[PDB]
Amino acid sequence: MTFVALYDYESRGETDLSFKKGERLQIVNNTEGDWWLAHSLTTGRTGYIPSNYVAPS
Amino acid sequence: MTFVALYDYESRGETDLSFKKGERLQIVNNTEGDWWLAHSLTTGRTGYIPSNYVAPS
Repeated sequence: MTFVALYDYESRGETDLSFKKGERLQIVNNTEGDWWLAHSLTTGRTGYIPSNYVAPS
Repeated sequence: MTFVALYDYESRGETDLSFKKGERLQIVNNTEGDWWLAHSLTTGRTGYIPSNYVAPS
């Protein structure tokens, strides 16, 4: 649904959205789902992941 | 907590994590929070946003 920006955010990459405080933002339905910052116990690498790609142990 | 990868994912950017099916992933506590794909009604731009930066209308 509709949300409002509480703070300014400047994009740090290619896919993230820059926005100013007060902007009206609308959540897009995405197949990937919410993105989580995750650490791999298998490889030791760390980064953002799509939540729909994983499941609890 | 601990999660397992259901599918392979190849990183498309600089900050996302590549992982193979079966890897054990651990969610990192992040100040930014979950990242959502959002569309701005103010600017018309669209991209990923940190959920902790916004609030419901």
